[PDB]
Amino acid sequence: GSSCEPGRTFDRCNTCRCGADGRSAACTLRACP
Amino acid sequence: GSSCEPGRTFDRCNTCRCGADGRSAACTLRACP
Repeated sequence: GSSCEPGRTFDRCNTCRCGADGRSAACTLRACP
Repeated sequence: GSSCEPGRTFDRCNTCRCGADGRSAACTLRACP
């Protein structure tokens, strides 16, 4: 599972693959450093 | 479709604050660095 530290801000830097429908189909989710 | 080009990879970045339960967050779009 996934969790975050209550109250705290965080930034995500994600890379997605676009589906046939012109919406994301697959994404690599990463914390931003 | 018109959000992304089918089969292309693209970057998507977010800024979040984590909810009290540590299992949820309120996020918005930001420019990727």
